[PDB]
Amino acid sequence: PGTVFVYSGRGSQWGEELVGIEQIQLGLIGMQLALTELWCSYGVQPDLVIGHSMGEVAAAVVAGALTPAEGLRVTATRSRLMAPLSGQGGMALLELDAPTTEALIADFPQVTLGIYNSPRQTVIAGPTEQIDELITRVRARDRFASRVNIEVAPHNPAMDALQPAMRSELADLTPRTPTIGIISTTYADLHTQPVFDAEHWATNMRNPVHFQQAIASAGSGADGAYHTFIEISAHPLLTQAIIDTLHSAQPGARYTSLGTLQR
Ligand code: NA
Ligand code: NA
Repeated sequence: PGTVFVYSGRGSQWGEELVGIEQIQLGLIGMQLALTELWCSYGVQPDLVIGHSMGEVAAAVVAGALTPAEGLRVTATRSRLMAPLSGQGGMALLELDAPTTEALIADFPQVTLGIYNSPRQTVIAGPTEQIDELITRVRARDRFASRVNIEVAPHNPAMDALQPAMRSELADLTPRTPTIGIISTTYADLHTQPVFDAEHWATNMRNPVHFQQAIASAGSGADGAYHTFIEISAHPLLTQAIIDTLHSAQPGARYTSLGTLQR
C-alpha cells in the first residue's frame, strides 16, 4: 500500500516550557526525529516523506538528504534570522479555493497565498493587521476564516529580506541524494528535483507551501501510489487536509490518514 511520513511546519508544542521561535522550532524537529525512530521500532517505516512549511527540514533529514546535525543547523540558522520579525506577521486559514484566495489578496501587496492546504482551504500570510482585515472581509462575504497563530509568519514577502543571510550562513551545506523518496512542497513544479542546499532553504521559507500538490502526487499512481499517511507530530493538525486533498483528486480510492500523538 505504501507509507508516507508527513512533517508539519509549526505543530502543537507544550516538561519545561520552550520559549521563542528558536527553542520552539528546535523542540519541534527534536520531537519529529525521535517520534520517527519510535515508529521504526514498531516496524513502521516511511517509503516517502513530505515536509509542510518549516517541516521540510525534518523530512529532508529523515530522507537522508541532510544529517540530523545539518537539519538542526538549518533550523537554528533560519530561526535566529526570523526571530526579529516575531509577532509582526500572521496567517489565516480561509475556506476558499486558491483562485478565489488569489483574487481576494491581489490588491494587498504584502499578503500572499502561504499554503495550499486542500482544494477548498487556503492559508494566507502577511502583516498581522492586514490578515485581520482580510478575515473580516471573508466573513462579510458570508464565508469562513480563522487566525493561525505563529511565532513568525513565513511564506510571504517579509521573508525576502532574510534570503541573502540564509544563502550566506548555510553556504557550506553538503546535501546528498536522498536514500528515501521525498516530495518537496517548495516548488510548484514537483519534478524540480531539488538539491537541499542553502538556496533551497532560502527559497522554501519564502515560497508558498505546495502541500495539496505534494499529497495529491503521493496519492496518485504516477511515480507510485501511497495509501497511508502518518503525520509525525505531538497532535494531528494536517490529517483532514490530507483526506480532503486525496478524496477530491482520487474519489474512488481508499486512503488512511493518522497522527502520532494527541494532546
Ligand atoms: Na497580495
Ligand atoms: Na504517486
